Amino acid sequence: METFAFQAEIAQLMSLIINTFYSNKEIFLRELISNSSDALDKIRYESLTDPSKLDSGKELHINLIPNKQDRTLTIVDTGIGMTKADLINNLGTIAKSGTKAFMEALQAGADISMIGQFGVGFYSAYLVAEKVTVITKHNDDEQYAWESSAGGSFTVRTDTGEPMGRGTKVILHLKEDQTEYLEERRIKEIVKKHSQFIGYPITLFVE
Ligand SMILES: Cc1nn(-c2ccc(C(N)=O)c(N[C@H]3CC[C@H](O)CC3)c2)c2cccc(-c3cnc4ccccc4c3)c12
Repeated sequence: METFAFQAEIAQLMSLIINTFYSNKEIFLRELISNSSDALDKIRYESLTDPSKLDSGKELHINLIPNKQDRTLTIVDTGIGMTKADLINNLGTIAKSGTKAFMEALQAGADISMIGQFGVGFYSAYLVAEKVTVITKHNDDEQYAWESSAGGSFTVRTDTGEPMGRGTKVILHLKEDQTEYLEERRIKEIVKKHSQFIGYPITLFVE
């Protein structure tokens, strides 16, 4: 496991999100599903030039998996996935400029729900989660785990869990007062409102 520090302003935004009183927290799910959809778009588009891109798995889907025992909600997709370089460097570059623009907009009166426009919708996870674990497999790299509790640092390690073939799992370790997002009716309500026209099948697992 390697440990990395966030730059000051990303750290500020993550703190803002994880701490703030904002009642409309359900928008986290729309943002993560949008990320999954974007990932699925990218691998599908690549496969149009090179069909072998799908040797690591043909199915293009999104699963939502609640676990009441672990107090986790996991968003699983079979999109393009992320390399080590994505997890440490490339997404850090995107996050830096996106954070800068979002924070400016917030100063000017924009709402937290607008976060996804700035390309940092991922951070909305911290509205409902104390810790976020990202397990990912990209065609060009090994399986990795990225993890952060939004306290100024994140970690990256090779992941020894079940091989995924290709794609991403975003595991939300939910805050104690945010367990409604484990409930079937609640998740279904949110998906219908915010994510009903996503171009990939979304399966809501139950327990
Ligand atoms: C920022 C971020 N987002 N995120 C995410 C999630 C799901 C998917 C998914 N479901 O695939 C996804 N996919 C995209 C990958 C890149 C492709 O170009 C387009 C699809 C993107 C992360 C996942 C893990 C980590 C980070 C992160 C955030 N802050 C940092 C700040 C500094 C340094 C590194 C940082 C890394 C991110």
